Amino acid sequence: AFELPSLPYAIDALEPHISKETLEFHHGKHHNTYVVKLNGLIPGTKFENKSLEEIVCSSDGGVFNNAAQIWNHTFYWNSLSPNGGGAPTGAVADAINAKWGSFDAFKEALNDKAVNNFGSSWTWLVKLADGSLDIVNTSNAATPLTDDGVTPILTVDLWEHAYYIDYRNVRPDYLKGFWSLVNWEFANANFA
Amino acid sequence: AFELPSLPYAIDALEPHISKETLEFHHGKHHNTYVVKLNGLIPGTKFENKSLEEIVCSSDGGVFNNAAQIWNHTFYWNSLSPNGGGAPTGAVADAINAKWGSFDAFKEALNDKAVNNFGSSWTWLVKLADGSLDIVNTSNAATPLTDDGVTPILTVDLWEHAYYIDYRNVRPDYLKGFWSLVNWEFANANFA
Ligand SMILES: OC[C@H]1O[C@H](O[C@H]2O[C@H](CO)[C@@H](O)[C@H](O)[C@H]2O)[C@H](O)[C@@H](O)[C@@H]1O
Ligand SMILES: OC[C@H]1O[C@H](O[C@H]2O[C@H](CO)[C@@H](O)[C@H](O)[C@H]2O)[C@H](O)[C@@H](O)[C@@H]1O
Ligand SMILES: [Fe+3]
Ligand SMILES: [Fe+3]
Repeated sequence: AFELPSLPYAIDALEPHISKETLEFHHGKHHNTYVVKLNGLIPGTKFENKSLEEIVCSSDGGVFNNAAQIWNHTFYWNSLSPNGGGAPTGAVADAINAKWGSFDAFKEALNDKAVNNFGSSWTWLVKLADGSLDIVNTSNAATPLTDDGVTPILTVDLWEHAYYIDYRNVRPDYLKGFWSLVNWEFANANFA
Repeated sequence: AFELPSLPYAIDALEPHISKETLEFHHGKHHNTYVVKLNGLIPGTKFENKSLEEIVCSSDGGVFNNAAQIWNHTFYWNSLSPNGGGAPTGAVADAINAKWGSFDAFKEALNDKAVNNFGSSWTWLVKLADGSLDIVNTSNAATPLTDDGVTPILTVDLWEHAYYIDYRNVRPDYLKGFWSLVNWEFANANFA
């Protein structure tokens, strides 16, 4: 059966951007629930002995919602670090300048995509077939993991549980937090 | 320009089922924002002189998400009451018995529709063209108001901001509060 991965850092490590309480609900409860629900839908079925990724790339309805959500959250914990934040570095820093002209223009373009991402959703930094970086929004459990030629680089969870405890309704406050946490090492790893 | 309607009861009137703070943010901020946004989008478009309902029934993209959310939230506040809850009465009570056999079968049916309504969404009690009752789910800003010959009777908001402050991730606890606040008079007024 699938397991809930351990968080890549201590539960208070993202303070004060993301609270210890948010992490216990978000990772300990929400992410956990997608794991048990998936574990509850696959016994006996054809997805029974497939990896998480084979499942999200070949499933539907409830099996897809849960498997994609487990995958999205794991990627999300990885896009954050108590050692991240600030200016981008390496390959991704230059790729960002190539597409948007400057990091600041990129921040503004992602923030705009994120605040207007209606309902439960995800905003992704992705690498396209032509080697270039782009920003795409998915809704509910959808993920670019399933689009040919699109490689997920970083993600920001915009479902309301991702920030309500800490920022209530103001997404820009949450996004300011994200930027202080962005894991550029994870980004560069996915990009290369 | 559209206006945020007043809450139909005091900000603490739904306690201990839905808190003063949820009402302050849910009505005071979330609902308001849909109003400001919609007002921001109408000038220079055909929706220039239309009624809220005319817009939601003939709109698309952003004009629709904002207008429908205003309509939906107005409908939701009316669907609760410091004096609701408990058993259904009058015509609605009997139609529920006609369709589901018992109030309890109906309640279990709606809870199941609601807890499984994935992402931001609404679970609705509607009166169909053939006169009978049914339960339908909509996602994000969708609403039965646009379904021809389908009459909205009661709704429960399942976007996370509707309950996260008071119940975090557990929708069933939120649903317990909803059944303690159901406004059967509004349901009967809408059904009649
Ligand atoms: O896993 C159960 C089902 O989840 C989804 O359907 C629910 O959520 C939808 C909105 O996201 C509602 O419209 C629907 O009424 C709910 O049943 C999924 O779409 C289904 O395929 C799953 O079986
Ligand atoms: O009002 C702004 C737009 O809202 C919707 O589009 C946003 O939300 C979608 C998810 O619900 C995203 O996929 C999309 O990227 C966002 O722009 C609406 O569909 C648009 O028509 C509105 O213009
Ligand atoms: Fe999440
Ligand atoms: Fe709401």
